[PDB]
Amino acid sequence: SFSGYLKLTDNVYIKNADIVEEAKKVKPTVVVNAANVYLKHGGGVAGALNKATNNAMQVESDDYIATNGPLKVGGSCVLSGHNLAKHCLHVVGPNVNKGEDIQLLKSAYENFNQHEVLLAPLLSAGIFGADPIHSLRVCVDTVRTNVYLAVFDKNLYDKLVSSFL
Ligand SMILES: COc1ccc2sc(N)nc2c1
Repeated sequence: SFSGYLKLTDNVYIKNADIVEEAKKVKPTVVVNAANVYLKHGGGVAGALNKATNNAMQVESDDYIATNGPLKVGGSCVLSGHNLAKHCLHVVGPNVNKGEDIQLLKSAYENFNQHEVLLAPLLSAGIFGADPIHSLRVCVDTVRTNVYLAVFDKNLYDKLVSSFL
């Protein structure tokens, strides 16, 4: 199963890891993508997960958007996990660099509660512009299922662990 994680709470675990390398190693039931409403996996976690699937995630996502239209900010959809996981849960956290309501981060994390165990990044962190310390706090206060958080940046990982209440 998941190895090398630091236990933060009863159900939240954290590791300094590349979520792509982590997914290829574990091949979890669910890997969470830090998606946008259009499922355009250009950069950040989305660009990295999509590149690991040789663009199969983007091809599948474009067909999903053509049929269903865009997701809502705070919403999600379950698609294939390709070579990384059984499924990919594409979750849209608010992008504060696009003026989206940070209050939607709790709604975004509520999507994780539909899955018993997930490999995930911190929602709205990185290129989404939110404070990762706040994202971790919303994660532990919202997610009740088993969430294994992969934090790419060692210095951010240390700051998250050392400041965790
Ligand atoms: C390989 O690129 C990336 C980019 C962002 C993230 S967040 C995370 N935990 N792992 C990654 C890996």
